[PDB]
Amino acid sequence: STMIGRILLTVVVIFRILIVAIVGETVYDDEQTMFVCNTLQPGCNQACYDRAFPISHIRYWVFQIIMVCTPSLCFITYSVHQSGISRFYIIQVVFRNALEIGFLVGQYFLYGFSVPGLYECNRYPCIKEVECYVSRPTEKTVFLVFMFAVSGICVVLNLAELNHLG
Amino acid sequence: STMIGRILLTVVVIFRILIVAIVGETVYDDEQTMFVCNTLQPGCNQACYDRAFPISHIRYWVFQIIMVCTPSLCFITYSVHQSGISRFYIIQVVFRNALEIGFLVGQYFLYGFSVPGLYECNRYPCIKEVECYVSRPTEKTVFLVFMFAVSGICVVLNLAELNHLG
Amino acid sequence: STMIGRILLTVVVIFRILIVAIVGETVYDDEQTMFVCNTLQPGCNQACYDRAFPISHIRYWVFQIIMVCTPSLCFITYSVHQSGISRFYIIQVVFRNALEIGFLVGQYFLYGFSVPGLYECNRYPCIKEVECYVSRPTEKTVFLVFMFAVSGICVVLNLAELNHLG
Amino acid sequence: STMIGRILLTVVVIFRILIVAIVGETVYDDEQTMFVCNTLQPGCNQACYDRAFPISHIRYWVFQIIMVCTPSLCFITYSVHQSGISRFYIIQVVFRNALEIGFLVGQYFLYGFSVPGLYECNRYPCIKEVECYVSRPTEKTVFLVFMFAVSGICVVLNLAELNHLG
Amino acid sequence: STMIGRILLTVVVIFRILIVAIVGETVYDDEQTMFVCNTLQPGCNQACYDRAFPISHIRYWVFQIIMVCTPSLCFITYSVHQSGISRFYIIQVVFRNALEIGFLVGQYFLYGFSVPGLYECNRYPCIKEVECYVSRPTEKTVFLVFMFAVSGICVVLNLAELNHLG
Amino acid sequence: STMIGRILLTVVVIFRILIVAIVGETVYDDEQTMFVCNTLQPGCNQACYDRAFPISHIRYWVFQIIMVCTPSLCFITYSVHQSGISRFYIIQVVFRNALEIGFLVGQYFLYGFSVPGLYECNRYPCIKEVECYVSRPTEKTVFLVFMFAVSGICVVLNLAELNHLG
Amino acid sequence: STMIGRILLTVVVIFRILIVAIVGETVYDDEQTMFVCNTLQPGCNQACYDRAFPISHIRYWVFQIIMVCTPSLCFITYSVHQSGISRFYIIQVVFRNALEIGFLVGQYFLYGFSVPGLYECNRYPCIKEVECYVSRPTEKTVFLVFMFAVSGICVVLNLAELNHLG
Amino acid sequence: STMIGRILLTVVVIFRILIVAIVGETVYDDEQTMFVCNTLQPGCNQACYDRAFPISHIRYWVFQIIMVCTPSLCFITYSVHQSGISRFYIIQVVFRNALEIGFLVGQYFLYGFSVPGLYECNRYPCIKEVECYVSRPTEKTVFLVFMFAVSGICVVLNLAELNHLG
Amino acid sequence: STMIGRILLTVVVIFRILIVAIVGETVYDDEQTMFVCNTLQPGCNQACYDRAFPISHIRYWVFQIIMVCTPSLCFITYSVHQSGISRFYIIQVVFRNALEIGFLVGQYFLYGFSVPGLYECNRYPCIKEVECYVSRPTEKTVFLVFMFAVSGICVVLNLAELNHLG
Amino acid sequence: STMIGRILLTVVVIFRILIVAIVGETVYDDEQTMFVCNTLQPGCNQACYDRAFPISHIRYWVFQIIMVCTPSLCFITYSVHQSGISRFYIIQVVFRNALEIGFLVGQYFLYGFSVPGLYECNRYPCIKEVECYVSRPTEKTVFLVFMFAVSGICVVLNLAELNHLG
Amino acid sequence: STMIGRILLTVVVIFRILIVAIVGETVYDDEQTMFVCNTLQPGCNQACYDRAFPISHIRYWVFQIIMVCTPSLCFITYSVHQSGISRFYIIQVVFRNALEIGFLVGQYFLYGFSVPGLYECNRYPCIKEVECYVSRPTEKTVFLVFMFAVSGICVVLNLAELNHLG
Amino acid sequence: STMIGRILLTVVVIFRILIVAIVGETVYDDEQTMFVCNTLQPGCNQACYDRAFPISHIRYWVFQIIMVCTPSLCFITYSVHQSGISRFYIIQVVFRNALEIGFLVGQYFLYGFSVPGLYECNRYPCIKEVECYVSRPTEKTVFLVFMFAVSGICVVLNLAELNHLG
Repeated sequence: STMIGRILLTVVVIFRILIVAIVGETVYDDEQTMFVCNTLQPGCNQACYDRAFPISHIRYWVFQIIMVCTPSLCFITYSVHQSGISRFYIIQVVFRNALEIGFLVGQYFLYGFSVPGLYECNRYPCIKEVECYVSRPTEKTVFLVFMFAVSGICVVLNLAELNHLG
Repeated sequence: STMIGRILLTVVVIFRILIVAIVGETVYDDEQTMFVCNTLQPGCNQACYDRAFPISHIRYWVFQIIMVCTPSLCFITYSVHQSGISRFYIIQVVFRNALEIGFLVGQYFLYGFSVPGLYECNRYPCIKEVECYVSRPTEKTVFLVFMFAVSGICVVLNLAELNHLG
Repeated sequence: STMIGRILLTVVVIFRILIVAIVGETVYDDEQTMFVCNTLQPGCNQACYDRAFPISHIRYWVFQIIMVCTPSLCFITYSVHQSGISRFYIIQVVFRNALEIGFLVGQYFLYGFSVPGLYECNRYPCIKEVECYVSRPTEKTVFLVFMFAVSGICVVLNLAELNHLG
Repeated sequence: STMIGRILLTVVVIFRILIVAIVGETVYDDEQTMFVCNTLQPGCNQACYDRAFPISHIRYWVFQIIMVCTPSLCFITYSVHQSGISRFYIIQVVFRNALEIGFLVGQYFLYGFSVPGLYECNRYPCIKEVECYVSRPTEKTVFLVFMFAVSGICVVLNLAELNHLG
Repeated sequence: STMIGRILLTVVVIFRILIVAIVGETVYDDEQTMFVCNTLQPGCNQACYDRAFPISHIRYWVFQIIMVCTPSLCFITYSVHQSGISRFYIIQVVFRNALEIGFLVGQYFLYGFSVPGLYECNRYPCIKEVECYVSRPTEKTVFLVFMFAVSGICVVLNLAELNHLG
Repeated sequence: STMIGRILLTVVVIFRILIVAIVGETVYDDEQTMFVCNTLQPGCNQACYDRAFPISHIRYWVFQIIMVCTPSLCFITYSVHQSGISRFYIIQVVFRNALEIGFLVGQYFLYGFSVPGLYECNRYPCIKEVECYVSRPTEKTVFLVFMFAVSGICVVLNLAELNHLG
Repeated sequence: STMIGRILLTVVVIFRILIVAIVGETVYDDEQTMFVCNTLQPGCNQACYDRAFPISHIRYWVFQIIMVCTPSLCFITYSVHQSGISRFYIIQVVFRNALEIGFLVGQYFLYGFSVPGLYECNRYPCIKEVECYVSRPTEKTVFLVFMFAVSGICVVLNLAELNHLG
Repeated sequence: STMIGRILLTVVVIFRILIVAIVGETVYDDEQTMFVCNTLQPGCNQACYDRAFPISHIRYWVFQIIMVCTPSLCFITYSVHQSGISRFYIIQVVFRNALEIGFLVGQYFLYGFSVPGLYECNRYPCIKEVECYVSRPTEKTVFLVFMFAVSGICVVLNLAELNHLG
Repeated sequence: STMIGRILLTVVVIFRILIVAIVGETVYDDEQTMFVCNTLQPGCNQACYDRAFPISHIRYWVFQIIMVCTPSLCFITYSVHQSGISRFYIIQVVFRNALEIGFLVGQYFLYGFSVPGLYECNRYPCIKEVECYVSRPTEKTVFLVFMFAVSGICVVLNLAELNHLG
Repeated sequence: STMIGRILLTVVVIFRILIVAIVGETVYDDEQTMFVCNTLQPGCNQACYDRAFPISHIRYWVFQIIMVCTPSLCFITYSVHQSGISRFYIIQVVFRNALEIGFLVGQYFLYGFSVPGLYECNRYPCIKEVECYVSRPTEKTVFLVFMFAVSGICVVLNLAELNHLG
Repeated sequence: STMIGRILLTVVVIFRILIVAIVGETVYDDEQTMFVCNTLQPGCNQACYDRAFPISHIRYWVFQIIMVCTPSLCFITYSVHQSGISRFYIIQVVFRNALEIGFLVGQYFLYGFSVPGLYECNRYPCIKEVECYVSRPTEKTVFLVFMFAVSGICVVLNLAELNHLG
Repeated sequence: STMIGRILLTVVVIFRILIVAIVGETVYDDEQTMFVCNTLQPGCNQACYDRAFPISHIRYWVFQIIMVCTPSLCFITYSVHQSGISRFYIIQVVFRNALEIGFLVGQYFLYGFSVPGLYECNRYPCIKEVECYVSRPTEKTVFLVFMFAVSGICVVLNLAELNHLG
């Protein structure tokens, strides 16, 4: 039971990297160029896009992926110099668990579970409240849900091993 | 008869990967930029494109290709650690069969066998029903039919071997 | 006489791959963006481009190149497993000959020997018949003629060897 | 305590390179194309963009990264020829410390800690003072703060080792 | 004297390949998008660009480079199978000489020694004669002259060796 | 003193190549698309851009970099065949010195030390004199000054070694 | 009672003529120029204006005014020639009564009692049903109601005198 | 019976003059400004308007009205000089009859009984056949029918008197 | 005191007629053509102009002027037929007083004492509330105040005479 | 025979005045606003309209009409002062004859007998020769022919009387 | 001396009326349509025109002309009823003097002696201060100066007569 | 000889009034709307039209006509009061002569003898010198020459009579 867990953790990590690297840069390419508002005022589209989408999903996901692979690099650099290893193993396991839970919680608090098609804006230089329209909302919602599911799997597996050793 | 089946399965898989990777990203590049509707209302083109094309074909095909190669990676990671293999072989064969049938069925239910040149839309902010026009419909239909045929071949071959061992 | 034929066949194949891979993606890049019709009707440019150019030349050529290299991959996979070879050699030679003749015949029936500068269109939503204008017609005609010549050479050489063994 | 410092310095350097190389070229891609001013005068957008953003962040960061890796290349070229090493080690450590402090100080004096959404311009050919509007200000502020933090960590670590040897 | 000639021929060939591959694709990128004519007639820009620039320089140069390297590939494939070589050497030298002289002569007859800034057009659908304007003419003339000079050097060197053996 | 000079020459050369290759292609990408003149005359923007910027900086720098590495390739090809070397060393040193001084002098005579924001034009089809406006002038001036400084360093170092041997 | 009726009839007639002649030509001046529909189809505004407003109010009112003054002109021309008058008086009274009742009934059946601000159209070349927008609807409704009231007064008065003589 | 005929002829003539003079100049005011065709070709609207409407209705009606009042002016000028009258009366009656029949016949042959909403055009510079759209067709048809009816009445009355005297 | 009152009443009436007739038609000529709102929605300008200005000032003033002159016309028609006059004088005086007070009260309730430069609109098809801008507001306010003053003078004078006779 | 000639001359003169005064100002109203040329050059429409139509027909006709009525005014002013008349009669007859022949000859030499629909122009600032398009050509030709006919009648009649007295 | 003064006063009054009535309505016709500001903000042209030109010159002049003719109408109405005249003459002279001095003083305080070509504006919705441009400034200044001169003459003459009687 | 001079003076005056009143208002109607300059700068068309045409011809001619009829009005008002006349006759003759010579001299100094088709402008806000284009130049030159000729005739005639009396 603890034997297969490692194998699947390695497989889940690689699957996630491949999905982000190959297709996600091209779902988000037209995000601001196809964002449009009903107005004749210069500068309102810029302000409303910035308030609706402060950090794009794809940037957050690349950052998370890189930061959850840092403990391994540290351990690798140490072992290369070596040429108390078990204590290092323990500590890096602890750190990886913490980092992945933090990133999942932050995703829920920043973005939620859906991307709507309409947005209501009241930022200067817009006069009163205006209505704006988003590009490709259904595809972006599907990507969000898939990523939450994969990261949950990873959290479960790492807790499994943490509680297995104790 | 069971000897050549493996050889051709390997060849079919590689052929499919090459076709998707080299040309498909560039048939679909202008999908929304050349989609147009007869209207003066801001935001109708966005809503109508999202309702006509919820998930693009090329995204679905990349995802399917990656997911049908996961059992092999698991088996490979196990065997590398090894340095009951036959039971693992049996189980992974079962899983691959199931995954490919699911993906083919889903394709039929999501997209059908053709891409029409006209689309009729009734989503807010469009006033009543409007008519919209698609880019490159004949080429997209040809790609759809070819992909269904290749995946059918793969399903047949894997069932062949499953029933051969029994 | 049969000695040099193999050497030149290998050279012809590589030459064709290089020409298609390095320059052809950029002759065809502006095909629809620089296609224009004399009209004020929304959707006519889309319909007329699709009827004039159903499958682009570059897509057809990539597909042909990949499909004529499949018998070699099958033979290679077999020989790797081996670690009646001559019968396999015979059969794959037969198949390659057939495939290349089919592709050349199809090219002649789909495209002909020239690309004209004007096109006459009568598809809905266009009112009666309209006149449209093509991008880079002379360069596209030159590419067509060159490709027919190379494929003819390959057909001749493979028949040479087929009749040599008998 | 001095053992782990080297390991983490190597890890920090690699992390910074990866973040700059993979995502930063695409946050800044639309910087001038989505910069807009309220005016009908030809040439004002150009003058105001140049005065607001003299050197782009991404250019400065690439330059800094390359220049802080020069002492290592010199030491490497010397040691390759060798096939007083400790004196060379001392001097290159001194130089790296100096270079990183200079670059951090310059960042603070050139850019500060935020990117505002509005800009006020009074350069010819603009008539009196005009108001202009920036693209993606919140994301650019986040990137600035992250980079200052990483470079601070590196400064601390290198001073640690400098004072350790003495 | 015959010793250094081979060394410099190899160097000239590599220099030419590098210049064409690294920069030439980006001098010619805006050739049709920045070509403009004084007219209100739909389709005249297309017809006039095609008549002024039938085959672009960069396409001709890539083709020439690939075709002058074919005799070497044939000789290489033969020698690999070998594992009358001197006769093959003689014949391939003859062929290379002929091919390079043909390509230089064709360049002179197709393009000349300059690219003008204005062009005068009388092709349907243009009414009578119209005036059109070219992008980046001085840079294109400089590239033309440089390429003629390099190819001349290569012709001289290969004739040198041909007459040396006799 | 002559020992370190070689090490630093190698380091300077590599630094220059990296700066040109990684960032310079993207400072100059919008050079003509963001060049604008105050006029209603077709063709004036084209003529004025060509007269203001005959050869772009980035093209000149790529060419210089490639040409200053040619003596090394010749020497390398000779030594490979070898498997009076010192005479070849002497001559190639002489040639490299000459080439780098020529390129620096030409830079000063072609471009100077600054790029202005305004340009005054009197070329046909422009009526009398018109005023035009440049993109990103401050960044381009900074790049110019940096490149002059690096090439000066290289000139000094090579003269050092030339006078050292004598 | 019959004495004042004639005086007021003369006054009502003159009041109506003055109102139509002085102001009504300028309420209706922008009727088609400010009529607008949500569409990109050429010719839909024309078809929809013609179907919504077949005969303009002001034309109908001018025609009615002229036709109800014809019996008087006939009687006047007769009496001028005279230089059974009572029989002519009787007959012309009968005719005037009939004409004014017909015109009032026709007004009710053609136009009703209000002019709405929105109009729904389904005439060729419009695709399906479209929405259009009217100019100055409230003012036009007020004018309609006033005119119905005045004509009713006139009908009552003329019947009064008809029944008075008997 | 012949007594009233003169009275009504005078009344019919005056009624016709009033209708043409007061309202008809403003039904036809936007005839060419609101005529539109589906095309991008300069000059097609002009050619198609001229072919659809060679002489406007209002011009023809003004001309007819003036020419049918010429015999009276001649008779008046004669009688003023007088200060065989019956012979002049006879001849002028004959001439008036002839003129009014000619004008009615010409109206039928030039215009017919309706004005359609669509027009089909094939005149240079239009490419093949194009579709054009007319302004206010229903109102123009109503005016046509009314004018034919009035002129018929006048013809009948004048023949009445001609046959009465004999 | 009662002698001059009649003289001034006649003078006030004539002054008012002249001011309305000569200049007011040209202050109001561009009322809707220069009314503008900040929106991209078709039909909002029409709806907002109709809600802000239901009946134009100039129409109301022409109507009032005509209706306050009706009692005089009735009295005149009676006296012409005459060829109890004092009772008719009494009654018409009463009616004129009433009519002028009603019109002044209505002006105050319909329009007030000022015309603002901004207007806030929330009528369909406008999305939420929009801001619109008026033409020539200061001149229109001046005209309003002047007209209220003149009508007040007339009211005072007519009451004077009414109370004088008693 | 000489009796009726005077009567008809008076009638012809009045007919001509009425036709010019009532309708001709409105055939020519859009002469320059609907004149269009195929070009993008500023100022070409102005130059080409001025060269095609130097003096408009309607101006020439008004001038002619006024100048042919001058002898009568002189005679009238003389006779009014009188309160050798026959000599004045003779001289004024001579002058009127001469003036009308001159004006008819000038019409033929200035305008001819038709107005074409196309015009070919080669005036600065137009580049080479351009094609332009005229408004309402058929109606203008009809007006020309009618006016020539009327003036011919007048010439004949005045010569009649001149030769009658002798 | 007092005899001619009356004659010239009558002549001056008539001259002024003719100049205002015949030409001034057409100098001012394009006042707002040719007023333009350098801005992209909706509503700024309206606000700036209203602040620069609160009451147009031509309106003020018509009003003044009508108000200075009121004393004469009162005197005329009195004298007509008459069918102490000298006292009425005295009083009306006093009133006319006062009215004309008031109007001249007001002109100086409202408009001054010139109309400039540029105007500087800072009214909402304009962002900060903007520059605007006026139509026909020189002609408007000439009209202003002429009108001041004429009114001064009238003031002088009326004071002359006032002091003459005493 | 002095008898006819008066008759012709009266005729010349009336002819001039008729020509100015009937046609000149419509040659000049599009003077600024069809004036165009080659520029993208806001406000340059306004400044250049004002500098090229400070006072329009038609305004100057109306003013001159009114001012040369003032002496007659004075004489008429005097003679009406009369109900030394010869002295008044003498003085008014003197004044008329002077006024007409002044107006002719001023015309020559203000306008000359031609109106050119091109105009060269250097007024702010135009950048350096720009080229502008005039409407209807040939017709305006013809009108100028005709008016100079008529006024010369009048000058000659009035001097004739002045010298006749002496």
